[PDB]
Amino acid sequence: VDKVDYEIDYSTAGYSFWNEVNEEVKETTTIGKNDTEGCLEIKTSVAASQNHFIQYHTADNLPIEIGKEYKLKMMVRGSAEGKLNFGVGPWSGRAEGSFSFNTEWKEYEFSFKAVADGGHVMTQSGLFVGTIQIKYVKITHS
Ligand SMILES: O[C@@H]1[C@@H](O)[C@H](O[C@@H]2CO[C@@H](O[C@@H]3CO[C@@H](O)[C@H](O)[C@H]3O)[C@H](O)[C@H]2O)OC[C@H]1O
Repeated sequence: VDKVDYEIDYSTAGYSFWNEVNEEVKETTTIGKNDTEGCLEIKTSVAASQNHFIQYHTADNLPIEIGKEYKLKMMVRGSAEGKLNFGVGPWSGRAEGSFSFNTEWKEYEFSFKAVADGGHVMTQSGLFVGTIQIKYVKITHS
């Protein structure tokens, strides 16, 4: 069993986490809740010049300890095929990876050793044009 250390479930939760849309793409980007689908939604009509120019925490206050093994689980879809970059950890340093999403609601998992104590799920998608939807984020261990 993947025992759940942490969950944020956007099926019901609102969104209050840190996010930063670079001024380059401020007019054409939105980050917030879609209360009909029941998900976090990141919508873009213009690609940014850098992927980190649309960056947002999808989870925070994580109960992770340096050197322990976990999984990050995220349920994601998009309006077209694309890539979500992430890191799990504090601002000093993270365990990094990416998910390649499609138009179906699917769960993605990333196994990692924590590189630090605590932190957040930094998520970046500035190069993606369209709609990204995120249903939940979990941290688990075996
Ligand atoms: O991918 C990298 C980006 O994530 C990075 O963005 C900056 C990251 O630091 C942010 O500032 C933090 C704000 O919260 C405080 O508590 C922290 O101490 C600050 O460091 C800043 O707002 C982001 O622009 O830019 C570099 C990219 O490689």
